[PDB]
Amino acid sequence: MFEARLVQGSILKKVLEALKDLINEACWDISSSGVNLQSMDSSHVSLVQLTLRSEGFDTYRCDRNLAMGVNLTSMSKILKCAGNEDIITLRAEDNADTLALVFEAPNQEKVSDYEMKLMDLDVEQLGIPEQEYSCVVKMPSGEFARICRDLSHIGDAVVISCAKDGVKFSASGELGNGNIKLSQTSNVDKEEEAVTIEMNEPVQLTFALRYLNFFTKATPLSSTVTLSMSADVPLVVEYKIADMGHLKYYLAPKI
Amino acid sequence: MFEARLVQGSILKKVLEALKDLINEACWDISSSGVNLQSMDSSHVSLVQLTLRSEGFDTYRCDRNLAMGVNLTSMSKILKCAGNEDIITLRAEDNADTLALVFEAPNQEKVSDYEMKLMDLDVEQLGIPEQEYSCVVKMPSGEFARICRDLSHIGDAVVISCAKDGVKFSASGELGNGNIKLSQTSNVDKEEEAVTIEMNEPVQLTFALRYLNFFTKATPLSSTVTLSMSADVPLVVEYKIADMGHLKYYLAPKI
Amino acid sequence: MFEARLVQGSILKKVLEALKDLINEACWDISSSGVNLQSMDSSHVSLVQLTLRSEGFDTYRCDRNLAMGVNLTSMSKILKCAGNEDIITLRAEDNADTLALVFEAPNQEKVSDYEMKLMDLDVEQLGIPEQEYSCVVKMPSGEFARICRDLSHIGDAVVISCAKDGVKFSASGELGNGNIKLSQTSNVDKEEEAVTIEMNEPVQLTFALRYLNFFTKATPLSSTVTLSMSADVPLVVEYKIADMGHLKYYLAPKI
Repeated sequence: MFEARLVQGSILKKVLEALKDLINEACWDISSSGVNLQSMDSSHVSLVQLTLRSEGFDTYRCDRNLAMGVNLTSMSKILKCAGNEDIITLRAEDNADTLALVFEAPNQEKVSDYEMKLMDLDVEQLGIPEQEYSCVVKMPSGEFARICRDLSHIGDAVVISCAKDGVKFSASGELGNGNIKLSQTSNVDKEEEAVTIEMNEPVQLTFALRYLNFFTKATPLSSTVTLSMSADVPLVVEYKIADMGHLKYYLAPKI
Repeated sequence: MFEARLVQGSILKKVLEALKDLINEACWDISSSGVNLQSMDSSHVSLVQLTLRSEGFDTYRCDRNLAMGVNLTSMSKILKCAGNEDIITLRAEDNADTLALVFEAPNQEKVSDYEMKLMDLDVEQLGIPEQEYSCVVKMPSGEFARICRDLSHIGDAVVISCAKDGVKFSASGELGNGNIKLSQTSNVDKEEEAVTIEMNEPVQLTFALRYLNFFTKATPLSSTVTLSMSADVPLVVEYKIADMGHLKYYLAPKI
Repeated sequence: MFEARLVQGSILKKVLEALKDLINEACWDISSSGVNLQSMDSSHVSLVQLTLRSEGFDTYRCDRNLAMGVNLTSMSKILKCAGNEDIITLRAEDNADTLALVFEAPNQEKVSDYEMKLMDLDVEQLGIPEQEYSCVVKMPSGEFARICRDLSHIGDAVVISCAKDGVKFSASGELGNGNIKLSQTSNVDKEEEAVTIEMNEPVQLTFALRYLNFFTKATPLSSTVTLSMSADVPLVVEYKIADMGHLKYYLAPKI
C-alpha cells in the first residue's frame, strides 16, 4: 500500500492552492523516492514540476509504484477542510481506485477521514533535461508577487532584462508604461535580502503576466524565489519547499 | 410602556445576525419575564426559540403584555448601525405601532434614536413540550461551525451517529465522501474542551446541512454548543446566551 | 522642469483614493506655491479643492507654470503599484505630453519608473471666494464616516441641524427613520475628542448622502474633519492634510 504521513499539513494545503489555478487535471507519480507531479496547462505554454521527498515525510511507505490521476479542483475542495496544524495523511492501496485523506488534529480529538475517487488519464508525459542557465535571479517571494501584480495593471506581457548591475522588469499597455529596476544598493540593515544574480551572459526575453500570476500562487510555500532564464529557452520559476522538495514553474517566451 | 436597556449591545447584534438568514418574518413576545421569539422558516422544517430574561437586562420595564410583528431584515439593517460597546435600548409603547431603538455611546456623546415601523402578522404559534433526549453532545461553537462548513462541500445532508465512544459526522456527494469522528482522547493541556456526551441510547439520524449552516450563525453568541437529538424526534441545537437566556434551533430529520 | 519629491508616499495614495470615486477627469495646477486641483462631478453638485504646499515636499522644483490634464482612474491604477513607505516622486517637463512617476523604496533596491500619458481638457474653471460660515463643526473623521454610512441605509438625504447644544443628523426612508444627536457630555477620559462648534447662528439644511459617502473616502488623510455650513450656501467638508495642505469638499443643499 501507499502511506505518507505529513505532520506539517499546511505545506500540502499551500501546494494544492498553487496548482489548482493553473491546472486541474494531473497525475501523481508515487514511488519510494517520494511524490512527483508533471503536467502542462491547456494551451501547453507552462509546465508544473512538483517534487516531495520521502525523506521529509514523517512516515513514508510505498510497496509498488503508483500513478494516480487526480482531479486537482476536487482535491483542493477536500484539502480546504484540513486545519493548519492538522496532520495530513495520504493513503492509497496498490490497486487504488480511490485515495484516502486523513486529517488528524494534534491532540487527536478531531479525526477526519475523506475519500476521493480517482480517474483515468490519457496523459502525455514530458521529459525535461537538466540545463545550465545564463542567469539565476534570487529574490523574495513577496517581492516577485507584487512586481507581477503591478505590471498586470499596465500590460499583458513583461519584458525581463538581465545584466551584471541588476534585473529590470518592463511593461507597456493602455494608460502608459512602467519600469521596475531591481538593483543591489549598499546599505546597513538586517535580513532583508535583495537580489543576487549569477549572470554568465545578459538575457532579454518576454513572458506573459497571466501565467506568471498563476506562479505566484506558490508564495506561501517559500520565503524566496529563483528565476532561471536563458536565450531561446523557457524561463523557470522555482519555489523551494524547504526540507521537502521544490515547486518549479516552466514558461515559454513570447513570439 | 415597554423599556429594556441592554448594556452589552453586542449581544443583540449577534442575536439578529443569527435569525435574519433563517427567518425574516417573526413576532417578538414581550412580557415581564423577558423577551421571547418563536418562528419557523418558509418550508417549516426548522424552528427558532429565542429567550432573553429580564433578569439580564440592566433596566427592564413592562406594563402590559406585548406581541410585536417585526421584520427581521429591516431590524438587522438598523442594528448594523449600532456600535459594539454601544448601550442599546428598546422602547415600545403599550399601543405600539412602531418600535424605538436607542443606541447610546458609553460616554454618551453619540446618541442615536432609530424608529422602526411594525407590521401585522398572521402568525401560527407553535407549542413545543419539554422532552428528555437520548443524546446530548457538548462541543465548541467554532468546532461545529467548521464541521458543517466542510461537509457542505461534500454533500447536501449529514449523517450524525452517536454512541458511547463518541460522535461521527458523515457526508457523501459528487467528488466522494468524508467522515469526521469526534472522540475523547486523553492528553495533557488546558481549557480546550472536547466533546462530552450523555448517551442513554445510541442514535443515528440524517439532517440537512443547509439549515445547519443557518444555525452556525449564532456562533459569536456562545463559546460552546449543545446538540440534543433522539430517534424520530427533531434535533435541537442550543446556543446559550450567557446570563441572558438561550437560542435554540429545532430541525426535523430527513425522510 | 517640474520635480516634486514626497517622502511620505502614503499621503499621495490616500489623496487619489479620495477623488477617483467622485471625479475621473481633472486638471493638476502646478506652480511654485505647490499643487492645486479644482474640479466638479458630472452633475455639478459637488466640488473638490485639493492643495499641496511646496513647503511640505522634500524637494520641490518648478520652473514655469503647469496645467496637467490627468485621468484620475488611470493615475489611481498606477499609484496602486506604490508601496506605503515608498518615496514617490512626480516629474514633468515644461512641455509635458506625459507625466513620470518614480516609486523609490527606502533602501533604494526597488526603484519603479512609471509613465502616464496626459490628455487635453476642455475645462471650466471655478473661482470660489472666501466666506465666513455660520457653523463650523469639528469631529473625528471616523465618526463622520460611520454617521454617513449608517444613514445611507435609512434614506437618500440627511437633514443636518445645528445649534449651541450640538448637531443632529436625521434621515427617513423605507424601513423607517433615525436620528443621531451629537452632544458635548462632560466626562473624564483622554484624547477622544468630541464635537466643538463655533455657531454664530443655528442652521438647518439637507444634503445628499451619496456625495457625502464620496467625501468620507478622504478619511485616512486626516484624524478629524471640519464641516462648515451656512443658510443658502453649499456645505464645505474639509480634510486637512497635515503639514502639506487640505482637501475641501463643497456640496450644494437639496431643493
